[PDB]
Parts: sequence; structure tokens; C-alpha cells
Amino acid sequence: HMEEMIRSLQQRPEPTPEEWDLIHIATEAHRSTNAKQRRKFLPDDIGQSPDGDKVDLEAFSEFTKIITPAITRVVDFAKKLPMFSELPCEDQIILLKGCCMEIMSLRAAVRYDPESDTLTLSGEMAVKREQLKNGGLGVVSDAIFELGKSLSAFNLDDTEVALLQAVLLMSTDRSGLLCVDKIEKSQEAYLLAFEHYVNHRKHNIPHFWPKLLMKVTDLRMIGACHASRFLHMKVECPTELFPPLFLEVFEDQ
Ligand SMILES: CC(C)c1cc(Oc2c(Cl)cc(CC(=O)O)cc2Cl)ccc1O
Repeated sequence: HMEEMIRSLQQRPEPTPEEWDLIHIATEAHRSTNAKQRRKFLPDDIGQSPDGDKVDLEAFSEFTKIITPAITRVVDFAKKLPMFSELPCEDQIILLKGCCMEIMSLRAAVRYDPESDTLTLSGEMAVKREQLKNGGLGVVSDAIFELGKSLSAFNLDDTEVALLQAVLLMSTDRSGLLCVDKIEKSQEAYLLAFEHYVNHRKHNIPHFWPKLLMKVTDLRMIGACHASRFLHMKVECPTELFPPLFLEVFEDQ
């Protein structure tokens, strides 16, 4: 026990004005690159749940038509982060390929609406778990909805979502990177700045930070699992339906 005491005995350092700068740049890089009022729903006849793993081409088409902008927004987000913009093109590619699905999934998960039990892709199209699943994501769809439901309680604000994206972007998990050190350092700086921003928000939730950190694992699973679905998508879907950017970002794996 002694949880209440231990909790209160913990030091909650606020953000140092080095971290407040990061937290501001990042927060705006995020806000300016991610756009519920006039959100159009995706027709219930599209992707309505033989072949246990068949991909509904119609649904798939609807999602690939809006994926290029979604991917462009993540790239735009990265470009607005100093420590990223200064990296070699090759590095930016590897980083982007390594976190694009995660960030896109995070943005989808936070736009989750419990009322309608849907997600809003590109901040406009509202999709039901079934549709996104038949459209190609399969279980990954189940995973993003599961994450979206659980993130409602966290009340993440633009900054937490923003730093969470920076943390995902600045990873040295993939190979072929050049500036491993500089990225590593940006990672640690964002994590630290992120943690202090969470101390500042004072969430009425027990072990919030540790829990929010576990969401990163959820997103990386979604990311990794997405690479599989993508392969399955290339098998089951006409190549003409795959936009160029979509292919560059998820192929070669
Ligand atoms: C079906 C297939 C084309 C596919 C859909 C897919 O759906 C999403 C889309 Cl379009 C856009 C976003 C992010 C956003 O809301 O901007 C987030 C998500 Cl999860 C992600 C990866 C994929 O390979």
C-alpha cells in the first residue's frame, strides 16, 4: 500500500525554459499540421462486414484517397521541429518511415468519439471500426479503436499529443541512421520535456505518466502490425489504388 503517500512524496519538476521552448515549438508544429462539426460519416454500405482476410476494395479506395494528405501532415509536422529539419535527408526518411503509421494512428485515436463510437480520419471522415478493418487495417483497426477508447480518459491536449509525436518521430529503433547521437539526444530531451509537461498538467489519474508511456508501446505495435497489413494489401489490392507517397513510406520492408 502506501500508494497515496508515495504518490505525494514524488517530485513533480515543471518544465525548464529550454523545455518550455521545445514544448511550444512542438505544440505549434502539431497544431499547424493537423487541422467534428461538419465531419462527414463514411456510408454504412462501404466496407460492411469465402476469404477470411479479404480486403474490401471500395473501402480501401476511400482510405487511400485521403492517406496521402495524412502522410503529408506528419512530414510537415517533422519539418517544423528544429532537431529534425537539420537531419540528413536519408535520416529523415528512416525516421518518417518508422513513425508515420504511429503518428497517423495517434491522431486518429485522439479524434475518437465515444458517442458515435467512430474515428475521424484526416479530421473529416468518420469511420466505424468495421469499415477501417475491412478497408485493409484488419486487426490494426481493432487496435486503434481500442486505443482511442482508452485515450478518452487521458484528456490529452495538443501538447501531450504533440510531444508524444516528437517522441515517436525521434527514435533510433530503425537501422541505417547516420546521426544516431543527435536523434538520441532529441529523443531524451523530448521525453524529459514531455514528462515535466505532464507534471505541470496534474492529471487526476493514478500513474498517468507511466500509463501514457505504455501507449507508446500500443502505437509501436500498431505500427509494426501495419507493416504486415500493408504487405497483405499489396497482395489483395490493385497496384493502381496505391498512391506514390503511400508506397514510398511503407514499402521496402
Ligand atoms: C486501409 C489502408 C489504406 C490504411 C488506412 C489508414 O487509415 C488512417 C488514415 Cl487514412 C489517416 C490517419 C491519420 C489522420 O487522421 O490524419 C490515420 C489512419 Cl489509421 C492508415 C494506414 C493504411 O495502410
